[PDB]
Amino acid sequence: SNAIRPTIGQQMETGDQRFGDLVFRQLAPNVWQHTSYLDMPGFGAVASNGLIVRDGGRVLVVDTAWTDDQTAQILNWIKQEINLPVALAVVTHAHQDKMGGMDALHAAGIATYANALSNQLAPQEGMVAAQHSLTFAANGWVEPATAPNFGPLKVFYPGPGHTSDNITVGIDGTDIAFGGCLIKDSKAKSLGNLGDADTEHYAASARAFGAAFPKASMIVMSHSAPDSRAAITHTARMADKLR
Ligand SMILES: CC1(C)S[C@H]([C@H](NC(=O)[C@H](N)c2ccccc2)C(=O)O)N[C@H]1C(=O)O
Ligand SMILES: [Zn+2]
Ligand SMILES: [Zn+2]
Repeated sequence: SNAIRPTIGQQMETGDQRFGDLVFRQLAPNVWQHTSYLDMPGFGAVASNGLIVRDGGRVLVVDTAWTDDQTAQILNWIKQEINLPVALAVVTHAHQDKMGGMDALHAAGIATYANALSNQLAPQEGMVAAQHSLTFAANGWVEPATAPNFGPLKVFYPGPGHTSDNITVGIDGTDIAFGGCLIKDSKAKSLGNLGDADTEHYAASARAFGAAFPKASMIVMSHSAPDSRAAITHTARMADKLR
């Protein structure tokens, strides 16, 4: 198959597997990155990344693809490659790159979770809410009763940044943590779309993510390949410029 060469988002490199319209990359024996692409007319493709985690006899998903059809392709890939049921998905804020495929998850009977605030914003953002709401303590950690049977997914709300509702997820038992759209890579020159951002609190929120997962060495994010912790520090330094 031909390589997909997005205008925004990482390129395909060694270890990147094309499946239909999407790309998959194994990050750890039990963790894979899913990548889907939105074609913007006149601009080209924008890649967005999420995660797939095997936890024993079940699979957990972080973020949908941009669309329902792409998200059904993620479920197809899981069926072919892993052949275990998806127990739940957690989506990391109410924008299209992270929640555009909710209906595909629901059609498949998968339990969906998002920040309560994401669910409240979804109908205002042209999204369908997740079926369950996560809530958070004053220090950002998820209230465990709201995240039942999450296995290795450790959900952390770092504060407002890219959006007010953005959440992040550490993968316990690995050195991986997922920043979603809050974190950009260590070579990025921009924080991306700031239209819904909290420019005052962004730098502290980025740093809070790093402090929540202080031994995560592989930082996964929505629009770049997995990076070092310099993604966190560089994002925070860019965000310092917003104040
Ligand atoms: C990659 C993006 C610049 S766009 C994406 C998101 N936007 C969407 O999901 C929009 N529905 C969209 C509109 C036009 C073109 C592409 C995406 C956002 O506003 O954070 N996340 C941004 C980001 O992570 O900075
Ligand atoms: Zn967003
Ligand atoms: Zn994004």
